[PDB]
Amino acid sequence: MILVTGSSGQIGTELVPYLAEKYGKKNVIASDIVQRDTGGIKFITLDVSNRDEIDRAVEKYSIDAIFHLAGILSAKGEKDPALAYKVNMNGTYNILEAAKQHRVEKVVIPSTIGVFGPETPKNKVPSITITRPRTMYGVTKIAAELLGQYYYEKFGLDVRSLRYPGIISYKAEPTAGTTDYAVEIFYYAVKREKYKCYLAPNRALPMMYMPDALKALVDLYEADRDKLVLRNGYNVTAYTFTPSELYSKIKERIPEFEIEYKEDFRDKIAATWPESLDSSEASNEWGFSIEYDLDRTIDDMIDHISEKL
Amino acid sequence: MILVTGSSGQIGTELVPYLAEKYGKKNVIASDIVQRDTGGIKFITLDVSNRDEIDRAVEKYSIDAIFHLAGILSAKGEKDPALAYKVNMNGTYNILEAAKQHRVEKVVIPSTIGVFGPETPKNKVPSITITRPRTMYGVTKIAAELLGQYYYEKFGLDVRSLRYPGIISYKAEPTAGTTDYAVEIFYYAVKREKYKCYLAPNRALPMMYMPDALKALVDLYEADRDKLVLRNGYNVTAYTFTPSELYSKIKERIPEFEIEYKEDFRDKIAATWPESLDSSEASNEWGFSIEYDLDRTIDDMIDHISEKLGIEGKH
Ligand SMILES: NC(=O)c1ccc[n+]([C@@H]2O[C@H](COP(=O)([O-])OP(=O)(O)OC[C@H]3O[C@@H](n4cnc5c(N)ncnc54)[C@H](O)[C@@H]3O)[C@@H](O)[C@H]2O)c1
Ligand SMILES: NC(=O)c1ccc[n+]([C@@H]2O[C@H](COP(=O)([O-])OP(=O)(O)OC[C@H]3O[C@@H](n4cnc5c(N)ncnc54)[C@H](O)[C@@H]3O)[C@@H](O)[C@H]2O)c1
Repeated sequence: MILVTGSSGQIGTELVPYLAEKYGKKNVIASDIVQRDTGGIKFITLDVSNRDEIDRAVEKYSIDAIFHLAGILSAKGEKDPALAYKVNMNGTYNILEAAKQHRVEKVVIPSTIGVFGPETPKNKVPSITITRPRTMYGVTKIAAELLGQYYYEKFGLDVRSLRYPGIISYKAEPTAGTTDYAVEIFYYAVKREKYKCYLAPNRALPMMYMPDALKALVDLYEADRDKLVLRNGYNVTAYTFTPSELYSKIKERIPEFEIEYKEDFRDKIAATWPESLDSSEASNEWGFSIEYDLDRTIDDMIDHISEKL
Repeated sequence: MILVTGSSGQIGTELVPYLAEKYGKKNVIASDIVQRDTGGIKFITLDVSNRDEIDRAVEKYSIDAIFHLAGILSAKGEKDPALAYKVNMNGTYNILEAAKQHRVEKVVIPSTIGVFGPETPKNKVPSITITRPRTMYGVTKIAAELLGQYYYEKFGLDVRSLRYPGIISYKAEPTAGTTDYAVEIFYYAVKREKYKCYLAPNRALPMMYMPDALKALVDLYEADRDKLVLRNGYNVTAYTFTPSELYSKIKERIPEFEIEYKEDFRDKIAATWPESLDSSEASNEWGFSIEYDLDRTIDDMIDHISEKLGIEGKH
């Protein structure tokens, strides 16, 4: 059975039914400290910073695999680093130990471009590169990638991870995250309202659409245990763009749309990250691939965001 | 007022007296969960995994600086990673938060070449490079560097760190660690006994002599803030050699001594580390320098170890 922690997040919201559709409705169990509609799929409240709660859940549902999504993101982490550290650091440690302790075949941890810092090359950055994160979030994530690879090499625990860039999606509502401007913008656009962007006009960052984000995670998860070499830290991306670019492209569809720039601390966060990633390793080892280019995600988002507003 | 954490270790047993001679026994507080003779300097029992204990020591002694040495090393860390994670990771976070919450001006953390991994270049590795450690010890240490750099950037807490290579010394004795063979070999050499080395004969590693290791840590502590651009993660070294090489050089002084190689898990650890480091950033940003080259250290070690084992009466 599959346990998904932090199932109520941007990813978890869609990953759950995605998994249910592919593996069976009662072979998946959603969990978080905040509950949301799981379309019938079994849900349980689980605090990842409490080792006891994790063990008991693994016990009762005979957990076979774990998609560990619980954690605090970059923006919220800078507003409350003590919290980011507690849930991210203590949290992923607890799950690793709980997984190693019991009979857990696999554990997938989504990593982030946040593991990068200002010394990291800005373009075509490969998976093996400099990793000196400047945010509490990025520190806890690089720690996660290393802890996972260590548990694998040391105890054989099959933990894998890929680094997601900014993710565009419509099912889950934005949460003021560093890269969330790429989602908030569509909401203002469909309402033909002026949007106040918090990242610089030319703040280039790698991004991808949720559909490809989901497939990438499951493909990583379905990869043969003995065919993965990098295993942890796979750079994954679909395209790179600036807020200014996304704006103009959306304007081509909704010309009335207006935008203004009022950057804050989140732009300082984004400035420490690379603009584009090289994902050859993910494609070479487990065939990672994108089927939604920018044009396709823009139209798709407008379509979905308008229909639900 | 300086508080040294993990004072009973290789670095600690010699750093305390060093610090005391530089700033006065009265301005130095040694601490550890294991007490050892400190020679006059005040010693207190302090478990860094207990945030409360740290706050109390900092409060009572009005601590202005912390040399945070407490931790579980590479070898011991692999036999008990859970213990390593708890002491090194949460112990370092505890120190940083406690330093920040209180009024500690500086915190100095000794890191290690252990932060590097297979993907790290093997020769003349610069400070900013690939860091994919393959030991629990190394992961907790790179995390410490990052947490330390974060505490500065986020809260303005003045935290600095350098990465030590293998440290050779005659006062503190090896503790079945990874680079301890470089000290152990001298005890066997002086006694004209066959030394069983646990690292492969061609296992090249960066090393340095204790006196230079101590001076480097204190030089970083006193460094001008204006020049500290890297701040955390300064590579530091003196020389690089393989066990067979150190053996031969020692043999030049004591020919009636030999060695055999029976590698264990520690050689597997060493194999994921680089052979030599580039310590330019440290020299440029805060003046790091070496006083003991390989020959001077071999000869000084033979000297001290010989009298330590009573081969040549203390006079
Ligand atoms: N947001 C991104 O752009 C991004 C990109 C790459 C990787 N990631 C990683 O993916 C994971 C989640 O991503 P997301 O986009 O769904 O973020 P999200 O903010 O949408 O969801 C995170 C979830 O963590 C939950 N959570 C917080 N504390 C918890 C606890 N103690 N126990 C259980 N759940 C807890 C939250 O309630 C939330 O549902 C994180 O671990 C993050 O590091 C995020
Ligand atoms: N030994 C080396 O060659 C070397 C090289 C580079 C960096 N370092 C770093 O220097 C520090 C100490 O080095 P060392 O050579 O003196 O190692 P050591 O093994 O000689 O000493 C480590 C000390 O940590 C203490 N300790 C363990 N848990 C503790 C706790 N919970 N609270 C307080 N103390 C605790 C031990 O009792 C011991 O005295 C470590 O942080 C290590 O990562 C060591």
